[PDB]
Amino acid sequence: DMTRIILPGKTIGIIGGGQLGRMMALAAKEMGYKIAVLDPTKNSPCAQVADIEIVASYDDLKAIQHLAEISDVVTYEFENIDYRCLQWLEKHAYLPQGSQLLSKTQNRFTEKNAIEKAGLPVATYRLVQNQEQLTEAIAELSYPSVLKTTTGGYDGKGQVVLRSEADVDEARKLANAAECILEKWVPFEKEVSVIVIRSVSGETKVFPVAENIHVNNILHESIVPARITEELSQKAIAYAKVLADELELVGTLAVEMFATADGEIYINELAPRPHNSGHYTQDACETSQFGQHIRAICNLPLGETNLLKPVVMVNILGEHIEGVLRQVNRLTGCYLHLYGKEEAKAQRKMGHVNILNDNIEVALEKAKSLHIWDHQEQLLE
Amino acid sequence: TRIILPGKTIGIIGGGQLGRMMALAAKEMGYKIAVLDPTKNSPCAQVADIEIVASYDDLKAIQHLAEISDVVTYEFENIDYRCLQWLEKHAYLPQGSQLLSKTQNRFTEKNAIEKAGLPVATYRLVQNQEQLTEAIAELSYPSVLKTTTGGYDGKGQVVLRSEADVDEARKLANAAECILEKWVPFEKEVSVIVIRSVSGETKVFPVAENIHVNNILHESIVPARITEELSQKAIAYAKVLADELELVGTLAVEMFATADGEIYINELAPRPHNSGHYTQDACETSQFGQHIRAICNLPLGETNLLKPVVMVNILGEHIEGVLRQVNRLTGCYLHLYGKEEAKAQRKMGHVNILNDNIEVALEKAKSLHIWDHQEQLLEG
Ligand SMILES: Nc1ncnc2c1ncn2[C@@H]1O[C@H](COP(=O)(O)OP(=O)(O)OP(=O)(O)O)[C@@H](O)[C@H]1O
Ligand SMILES: Nc1ncnc2c1ncn2[C@@H]1O[C@H](COP(=O)(O)OP(=O)(O)O)[C@@H](O)[C@H]1O
Ligand SMILES: [Mg+2]
Ligand SMILES: [Mg+2]
Ligand SMILES: [Mg+2]
Repeated sequence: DMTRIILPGKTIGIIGGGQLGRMMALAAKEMGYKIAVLDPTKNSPCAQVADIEIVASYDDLKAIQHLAEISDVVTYEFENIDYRCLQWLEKHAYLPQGSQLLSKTQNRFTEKNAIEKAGLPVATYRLVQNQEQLTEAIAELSYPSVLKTTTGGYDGKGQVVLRSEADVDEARKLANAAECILEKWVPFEKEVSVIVIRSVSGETKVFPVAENIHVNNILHESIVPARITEELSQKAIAYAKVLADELELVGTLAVEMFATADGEIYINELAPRPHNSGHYTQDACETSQFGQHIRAICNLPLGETNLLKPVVMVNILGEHIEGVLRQVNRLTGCYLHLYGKEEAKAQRKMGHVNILNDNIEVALEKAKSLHIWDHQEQLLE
Repeated sequence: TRIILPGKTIGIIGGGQLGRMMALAAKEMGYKIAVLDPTKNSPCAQVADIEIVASYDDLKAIQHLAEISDVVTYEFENIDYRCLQWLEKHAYLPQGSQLLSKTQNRFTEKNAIEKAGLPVATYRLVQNQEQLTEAIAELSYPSVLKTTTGGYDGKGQVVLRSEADVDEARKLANAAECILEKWVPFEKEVSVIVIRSVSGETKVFPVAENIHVNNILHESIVPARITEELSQKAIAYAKVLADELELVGTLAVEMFATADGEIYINELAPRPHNSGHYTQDACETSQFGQHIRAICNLPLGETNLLKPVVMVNILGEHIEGVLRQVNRLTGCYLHLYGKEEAKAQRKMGHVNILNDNIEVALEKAKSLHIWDHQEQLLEG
């Protein structure tokens, strides 16, 4: 039903109480929605901003029941929720996002198929389930190549880059531990992402293309506008609309891409949720990805996605938090977001800072001059 | 000097929509929130970590808020002297009590404005009938008699157009201490929100043009449709006030702008203000984000207007229309405060209409037909 509207005043239920849910919840609260959250850990980032907290396991098909009960619409922010858990909600509650898109994007192999069905380029890949299949995959794809677990991967965990035969021993260890795909290395010039939003009624908006810098396989910086040709942007944007189409998107889709020196774009992966590379939108766009996500599922008119000022988002990990607090008096032109996580771990995402400036290169220099991310800048040398 | 770091608790006296919007901005930066409000489940309580339900004059509850808070601020302005002194001395209330004291009495306020070197309409204290008589004689017609305290949304005011109005005026002067002000023939009402941090850093937001109907704000238009010179004058005036009054926190400066290019300061609000809600969607930092930074002594954000805007207030009488017209809200950024009970003239929310062209934004508000009542009252 493409006409159903969840009006301000109603309750939005969110599965997963991480920072993405917290930010959804804050954007929803501005519009006067109530918020219920289910998370296995008490006092999660999202519970700190929610009206109702359900502390329970993600597979607990009774707590989930209770979430459905108290909510007028349900969404997820946790991308590794059991797809069969969602299936109950779309059957017996209101989950306009569906379970289909999630199941496709959760598995790298099935994800590759969806992208190829849509007609867009991917790195050439093979499924790997044992050593014989790894051996054949390497023989067919050669070097350089990258082995990735088909499920559960994040921050490059469950990945091995095969530069030469010397890396095969490490690849074999991983291939034994989990189902994987081997895919060709893409010698891209830049990584970019595009966040596309589509409402229950089919209205579609796309955010500006962000140029992403990863360090140790964790997002470090998002740069908007991406320093790429107008031609690449229109292509990146067209690619995202196509994906929203073929996947019948309702809600948010983050599309990560590789841009090669000849202006070709390879789709790296999809996330059916607000994405770290869209955090810049909170301070630099007319609508944030979180505001958009809420409007999409509630079937409100979408907001505009104009870039109102250039921006560099910098991630704040556990290893940075001390530096941030010490350097707080130097954060002029910097828009701090901290997620309320009670325990820092070195590489855990604790917050982000959006650095706004008319000139993108001055924003970049600001990040450097703060010295908070010396570890990242040293690794990028 | 002192800095209140993310992770600490900000305590707010007053749980209405201004407290709620302060709490939402604070949460983005990782602050905890405690609130005191006389009614359970207030707009701010819905976003707060800790809720204390009590009267604003209950010193024990005020003390309990303070003792669990690393910094205390307020949306409710009428805190009495004994509570204010306690807070200033035993809690951390960087805004202090001096500015608040000056802004709570219209005569004290106009005095402080003039002492700061700024223009206001000619005015006289009115404490009895004989002073009203002399004041009417001095200022002539037209003039406006207002109560010095308690006054908000217009009530406790008599416009004196002729001798025929003296009667209702004597009646008001009978009930309350008043001021008589000379009528300012103004073209526009405008306001400027100015921010000054604990350490003295200042930022000033763009001039807004304010349209009141029944003395409740209806619309704020930004940029105000005034000359570059009036605009520049208004901004300079607000800066002088912030400096002279040693502002810490937020100060809304409401002004009258004449066709002749004059500015008179009308009144001050030492808090985020309804005429600054446009900043949530149209500026680089909202008045709420700025307020938090100011009192916590963080570097202030920029106040650049990033897109022209018309803010329209949503009263109890409007909420039905807003919900019915939801699918027509393209380019309109809705804010609703979570108030449990509606009332006809109660502020339930606001909508920020963004557009490269101010007149298109204004036309959008009209075309929605939600505010027909306001538009007709403006017509006549
Ligand atoms: N085929 C490839 N060629 C070149 N670089 C690659 C390739 N695959 C991955 N990378 C690099 O490794 C980074 C992480 O890869 P990927 O996004 O597949 O891992 P992830 O664990 O899924 O990350 P996330 O935290 O976004 O979920 C990429 O952003 C890219 O820089
Ligand atoms: N001196 C004056 N000259 C002309 N108009 C005035 C004057 N004082 C008040 N008004 C009109 O009355 C309205 C309300 O006065 P104000 O002092 O703002 O009361 P309140 O504190 O209730 O808002 C103003 O918006 C303006 O239209
Ligand atoms: Mg995926
Ligand atoms: Mg990735
Ligand atoms: Mg007024």
